[PDB]
Amino acid sequence: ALFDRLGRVVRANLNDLVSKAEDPEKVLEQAVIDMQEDLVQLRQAVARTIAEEKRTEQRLNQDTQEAKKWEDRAKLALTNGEENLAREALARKKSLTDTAAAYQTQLAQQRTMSENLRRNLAALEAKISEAKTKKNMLQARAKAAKANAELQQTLGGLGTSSATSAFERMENKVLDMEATSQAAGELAGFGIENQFAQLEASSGVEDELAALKAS
Amino acid sequence: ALFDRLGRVVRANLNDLVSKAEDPEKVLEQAVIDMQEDLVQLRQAVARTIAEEKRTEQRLNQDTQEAKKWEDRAKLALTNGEENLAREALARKKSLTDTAAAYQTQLAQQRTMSENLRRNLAALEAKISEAKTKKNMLQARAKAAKANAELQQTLGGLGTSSATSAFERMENKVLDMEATSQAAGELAGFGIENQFAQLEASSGVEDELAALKAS
Amino acid sequence: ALFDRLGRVVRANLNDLVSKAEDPEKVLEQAVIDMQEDLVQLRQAVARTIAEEKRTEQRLNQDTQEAKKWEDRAKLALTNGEENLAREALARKKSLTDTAAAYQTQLAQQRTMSENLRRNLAALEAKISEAKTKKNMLQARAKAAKANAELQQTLGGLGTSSATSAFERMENKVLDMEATSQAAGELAGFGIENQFAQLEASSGVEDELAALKAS
Amino acid sequence: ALFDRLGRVVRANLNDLVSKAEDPEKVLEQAVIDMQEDLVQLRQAVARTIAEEKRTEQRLNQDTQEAKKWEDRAKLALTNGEENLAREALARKKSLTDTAAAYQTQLAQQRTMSENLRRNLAALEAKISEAKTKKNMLQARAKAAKANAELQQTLGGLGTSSATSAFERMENKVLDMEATSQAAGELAGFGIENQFAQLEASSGVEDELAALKAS
Amino acid sequence: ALFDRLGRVVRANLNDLVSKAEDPEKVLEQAVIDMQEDLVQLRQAVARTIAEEKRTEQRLNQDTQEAKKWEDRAKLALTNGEENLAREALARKKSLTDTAAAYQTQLAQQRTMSENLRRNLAALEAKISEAKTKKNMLQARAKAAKANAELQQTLGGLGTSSATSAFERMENKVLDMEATSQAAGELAGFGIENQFAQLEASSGVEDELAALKAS
Amino acid sequence: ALFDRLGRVVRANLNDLVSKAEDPEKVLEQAVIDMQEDLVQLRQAVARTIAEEKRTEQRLNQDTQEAKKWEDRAKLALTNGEENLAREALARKKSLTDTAAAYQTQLAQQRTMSENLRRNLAALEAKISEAKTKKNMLQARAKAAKANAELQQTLGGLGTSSATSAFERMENKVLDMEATSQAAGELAGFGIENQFAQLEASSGVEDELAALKAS
Repeated sequence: ALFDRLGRVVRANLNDLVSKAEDPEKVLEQAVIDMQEDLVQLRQAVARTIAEEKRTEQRLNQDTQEAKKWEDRAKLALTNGEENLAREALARKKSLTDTAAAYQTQLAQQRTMSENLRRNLAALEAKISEAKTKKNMLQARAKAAKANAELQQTLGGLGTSSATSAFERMENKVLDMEATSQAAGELAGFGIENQFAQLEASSGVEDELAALKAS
Repeated sequence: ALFDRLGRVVRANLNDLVSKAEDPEKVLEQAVIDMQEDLVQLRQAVARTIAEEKRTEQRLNQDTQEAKKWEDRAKLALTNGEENLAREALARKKSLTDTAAAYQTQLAQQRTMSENLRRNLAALEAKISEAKTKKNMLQARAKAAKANAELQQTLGGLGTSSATSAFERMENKVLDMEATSQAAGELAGFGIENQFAQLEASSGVEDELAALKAS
Repeated sequence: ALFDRLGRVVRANLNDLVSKAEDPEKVLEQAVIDMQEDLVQLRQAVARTIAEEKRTEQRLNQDTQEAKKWEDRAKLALTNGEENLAREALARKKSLTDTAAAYQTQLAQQRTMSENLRRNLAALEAKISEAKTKKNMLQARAKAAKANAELQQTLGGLGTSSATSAFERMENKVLDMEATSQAAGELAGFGIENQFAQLEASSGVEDELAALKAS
Repeated sequence: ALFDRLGRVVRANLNDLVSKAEDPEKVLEQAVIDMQEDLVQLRQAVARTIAEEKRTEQRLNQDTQEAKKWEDRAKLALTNGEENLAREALARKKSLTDTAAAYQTQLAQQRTMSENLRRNLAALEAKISEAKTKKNMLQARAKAAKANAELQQTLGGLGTSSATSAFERMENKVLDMEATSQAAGELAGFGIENQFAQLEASSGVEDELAALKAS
Repeated sequence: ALFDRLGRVVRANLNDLVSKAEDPEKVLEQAVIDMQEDLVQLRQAVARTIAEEKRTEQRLNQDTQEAKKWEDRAKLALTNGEENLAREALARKKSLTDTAAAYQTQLAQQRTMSENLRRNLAALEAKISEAKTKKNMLQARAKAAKANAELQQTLGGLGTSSATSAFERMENKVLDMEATSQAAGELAGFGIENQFAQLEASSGVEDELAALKAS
Repeated sequence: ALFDRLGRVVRANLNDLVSKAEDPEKVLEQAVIDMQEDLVQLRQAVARTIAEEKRTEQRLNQDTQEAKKWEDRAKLALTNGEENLAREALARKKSLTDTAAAYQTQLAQQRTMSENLRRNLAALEAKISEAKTKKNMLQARAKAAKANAELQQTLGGLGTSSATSAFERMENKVLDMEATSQAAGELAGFGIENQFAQLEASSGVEDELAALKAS
């Protein structure tokens, strides 16, 4: 349906605006806080399982302690003489003794669930801890991305160095053109040729001075 | 008949709505209260049986005590002299004595019913008590079911951790792509090749410094 | 019937709200006040049984005292001379004497009920007194539960100590990173290598000073 | 019923507010005033029993004094001569004499009730008096509880002494750090080593002065 | 029917407007979210199949454990002496043992369905994962399409470079036309011909200077 | 009948309006969607045929498994001793065995229908797939028809180029007519003939200059 495609495109445009606003390193801190809240909720469920194991433990010890009570009352009645009453007390002692087995098995059963949820806690603890160390390395990688952007700004500064160097190269071309214009006027008037003829006569006089030193 | 099948389907749909609304642990408390009301009604029936046994007991003792009365009146009349009157009193004593046997047998008969209903009370007491202990273990099992649902929420939190980790992985891919773009521009301009030639000349100078330390 | 299951579920939801509002230690005081009202009602029933025993006692003494009256009137009539009147007075004395036995047996019968209800009072007194001592220990156990919740708050304070220690660890990492950046710039400029060469020359001068002390 | 549990919880919350407002020593004075009002009401009941004993006493003496009147009238009529009238007066004297016995027994009967209520008064007097002495010791114990709270305030003053001593210890650490900084600069400039060489030369001069005294 | 052709043409025009609004890369993210919702619904159906396998497993173990109960009761009755009761208990043990086979076969039957749906889950997992990797390559291809559009903009910039170069070529044609107009006026006045005659006389003077250097 | 010819002409006029509104490429997408709905309906009929084949398969296996049951019961009765009962069980085993053949033949019969409808599905799958590829080529052909209409617009642009070129040709004819009017006035005044006589005298002077260079 075309309305479902338009709703998916609007949700994708909203997600693209969310990614454009995403903040470096702050998202990792928010993930660590969210993992801490999840660990507190998991610890509450583990605590409720441990409380069930403690309830069954208390009931077990209650059963044992009450069976000893019936056992003592049976001996009291036996010493008095009412033997049938002692047999009745022992009969109730048997009921308590047998119920001890059911609560014992239930207790060992709850130990398996306790260990299961404890293993889940341990693995999720590993997950949160690797989140911690991953953030440690990921903050170093995010700083390295900012340093790579600084290296790109140093390369981009080549455009500004080309503007300053091009302005200096234009001023140097104007100075060299003024010097060339003085040399072109001095050559075109014959003055450079007269100076070359005078330099040849000065070289002839230097050769005559070398011969005068040689003789 | 099709109307009986529609009535059974409507009652099954009503039962499915009742199961959807069922509350954890509260149903076990309502069962313990219903077992207490049933035990009070059973105790009232047992009390009526015990009252029948007490009525017959009183009638038995009445018969014995009245027979002693006739026995004494017979001796009074004997000492006076009216022997026939004493024989009449003894004749009534015989009637009372014989009725004692019928009420004695009826009393021992009612003892069997008393013991029957008492055994029923004892067994139903065992039933209610195992209901109590069963609720004790069943509340621990219901808490373990809530803790299993918490472990499923910790596994389901993997989808939210994949959304946070995927947002971090997209930001890391954008930073690594900016660094790769700076390295691709630096290589494509020949600057990475000029830096590799300068690093080879720096390694040659380090080998010359090692030879200068060696000589 | 589905309406009976909905009524039991609504009553269980009301009981769960009552347990959520339950107040520590105040419920034990309300139980002690309710046991005091029940003991006052039981004491009123015991007092009515003791009053029945006192009524029969008064009737017994009345019978004895009246029999003595008839005995004296018989002697008065005997001394006067109307012997038949004295025999009549003695005849009534016999009736009173015999009724004394019936009221005597009834009195000893009421003593058994008095002792029965008195034993019930004694046992329920034991029950209320163990309620008192149980509250004494139970207030100590409720304070120990509040202290266990304080120990859980001291362990939960580890999250706040991790926030303060993590802020200090981030400030220490920033200071150590600034020191490392100064050391990396000093090494990369060759200044750390020049300082290591000067430290080797200072160690050579210290060895020359040790040789100059040795000679 | 859930409304009875909510009423008991509201009454327990009201009792907890009453205990929070409880005032030391003033409650013992209010108990002494309440015991004085109860003793005044008990004394009024004892006074009504003593007034019943006084009424019977007056009736007894009235009977005796009236019997003497009839006895005198009998002698008057005897001396006159109407012997039958004297016998009639003596006949009434007998009626009064016999009624004296009934009121005598009733008086001795009321003495038993007087002594019973008097014993109750004595025991409740012991109760109020032990309340008095108990308050005497209990005011000493309440003052000892206030003195124990003062000893807890003296121990709690250790936190304020740690704040003052910690401020002094920080100022002493700043002064010792300034002295250490002067000693570290004096050692690092070689001045402490020059002073140690001068102290060795001063010890050599002291040994030369000891040899110059020895020779 | 012509109304069905008009409805198909209107739906095709609506689809063409939907394709014109289609957004690059956002549709792949919406497909990954839709595959995650479908995987959650498939996982719920697989979980219901696994719960059916667990129900049958519990019933199987229940049957075994109950058969052991009947086996023990048979030995109790045998040791007591009621042999027929023991044979009855063994008769019920046989019923439980045989039902174990039916639930065993049903359990192994449900394992086949569990594996079937698990294989479907695995294959659809492969489908979603190839969707993930396909999006990875498809985002690279979409960026390459944007870069191809940038290369088309660089070629289209040839029209703007032709406008700037054509304006410079018109200014250069105007300057060259002004120079040509000065040369055409200088030639048409005979001044270029007089300068060519003077350049021929200057070449004759240069040849005379070369002969004067040669002699 | 003339009313049937008028109804056919009205339906043909409605079809001509439908063809005038026909949209390029969108009709091929609507045909692909209509082929998908037809394939879903055909797949539902094929699924009902496969379910009939599965029903017969289950009945076949039921027959085999039940025949084994009767075979075992026959051996039980044989070992017990009731031989006639075993022969009866084998008699029922024969009935089940023979019914197996009828359901076997019916199953192989339904396989032929399954294969027939499966072949129809395969061929219609070929039809829909060639519809897909035909649309692939047909979208390329529809784009080529739009490009042919663009080539017709480029040829039709020759009319607009003739309007611009005709306006330029009229301006060029007006400029050439103004130049011709200046030349016609200059010729008609004799000035062109005087300039031709002066050009002949200038050619005579150029021939005299060539003779002066030749001598």
